[PDB]
Amino acid sequence: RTYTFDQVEKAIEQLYPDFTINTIQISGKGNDCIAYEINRDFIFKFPKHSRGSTNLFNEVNILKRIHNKLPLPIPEVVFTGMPSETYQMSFAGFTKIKGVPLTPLLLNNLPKQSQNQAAKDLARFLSELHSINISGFKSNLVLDFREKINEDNKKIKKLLSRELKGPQMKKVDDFYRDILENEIYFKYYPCLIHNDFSSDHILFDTEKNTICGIIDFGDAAISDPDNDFISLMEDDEEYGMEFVSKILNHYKHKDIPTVLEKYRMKEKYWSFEKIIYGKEYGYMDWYEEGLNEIRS
Ligand SMILES: Nc1ncnc2c1ncn2[C@@H]1O[C@H](COP(=O)(O)OP(=O)(O)O)[C@@H](O)[C@H]1O
Ligand SMILES: [Mg+2]
Ligand SMILES: [Mg+2]
Repeated sequence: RTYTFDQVEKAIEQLYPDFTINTIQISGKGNDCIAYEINRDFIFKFPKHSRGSTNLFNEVNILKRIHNKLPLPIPEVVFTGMPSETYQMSFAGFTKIKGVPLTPLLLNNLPKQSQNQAAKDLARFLSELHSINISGFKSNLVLDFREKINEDNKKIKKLLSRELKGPQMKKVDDFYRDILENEIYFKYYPCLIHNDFSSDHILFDTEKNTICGIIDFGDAAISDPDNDFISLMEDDEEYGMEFVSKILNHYKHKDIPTVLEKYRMKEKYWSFEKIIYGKEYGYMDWYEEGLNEIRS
């Protein structure tokens, strides 16, 4: 799905007649939504597809129920859209978190005290998040990893049936079986996780040199807390293993080798993710990357 500035203003006016829009510009794109900065202070998200609308609905709900529970600012829900045939949530408007992404580059050019404070503040944020009680959240917010693996396996076997040689598809089937047979991916204490926890969602106040917010809870779910560390670990694009180690220890994690193992698994698994989502949407260049990584 695609939007003009006019369509965006029209959707909003339709449910918020008195809200007069003075300025509008595009703040960012993501995997699910286009984000619009409206009147300087609000960020509106419009969904590009069915799945993104579904995630936007869950974002709104999760953000409302963890409002004011966390030690870092997070977006607050101010405006809400509505259902549309195939879209659960037509748009949502949030408070804008001030600041700039704490990029790997930015982090490494900070002095060591601030670097270390940052690791501490991230650890504390994740410790609080992972400590929120999950008894009240519905079934759909829980992630069944076994179900995900098994459904991905079937999607891979259909999609690649004519791309891969027999022995290669055998190796793919082996890879999945090994994941399923290894209990380390399923035997965890589930909690609320961010599930997209990376440097571009970590906003930074470069005047105080401290982290001043966390954004994008679109993927937030009940799942494995180790995933919030793994997503920061990739050498380029994200932070080093050295810096996440600092976070893990502030967090008081007792099994960093397991986090490392899980990371290594997700690193291989990403190629299949690219194949599935490369087809499932429209980018045949994400499809071709994954396929090339498998054949490598
Ligand atoms: N509440 C917010 N405060 C400040 N900036 C935001 C906010 N929401 C979104 N943005 C900007 O819009 C971009 C896309 O938002 P995001 O929620 O990450 O999209 P997606 O859910 O599609 O991944 C972000 O990278 C950020 O630059
Ligand atoms: Mg994002
Ligand atoms: Mg998202």
